[PDB]
Amino acid sequence: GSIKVAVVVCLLRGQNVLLGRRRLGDSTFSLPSGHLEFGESFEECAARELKEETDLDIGKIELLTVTNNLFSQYVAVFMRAVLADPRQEPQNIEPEFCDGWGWYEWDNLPKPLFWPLDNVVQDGFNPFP
Ligand SMILES: CC(C)=CCC/C(C)=C/COP(=O)(O)OP(=O)(O)O
Repeated sequence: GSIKVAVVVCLLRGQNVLLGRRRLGDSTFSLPSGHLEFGESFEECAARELKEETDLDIGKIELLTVTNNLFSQYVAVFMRAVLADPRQEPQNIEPEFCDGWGWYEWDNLPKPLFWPLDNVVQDGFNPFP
């Protein structure tokens, strides 16, 4: 088995967080995520992932936590971020991997969540300052 590093992004706007419907974890709601590429910082990865998935330009990317996820095994580094221009909205650029993006309140997250995300929600994870 291989151990892989993913970066998972909590993109916040006000009291809302961006979630998408995955198309591993089919038809569950998840945060933007993807594989750290060699040479990247966590922050570069976060930005790249959001740009590839939604065309959104993010900033003020800050480390929150890290979790271990056995399935392969994923070490998932959770970052928070804001939009560089909060007037922008997500566009579903990769329909092969996602059915759509939306803004949700942490006190009313959609279900079902991708299980690695549910795991941290169960543990009291909250990305909002
Ligand atoms: C909070 C989360 C999601 C923790 C788990 C991290 C994880 C398995 C990401 C998968 O990356 P991906 O979106 O590129 O899918 P895949 O591994 O199938 O390529």
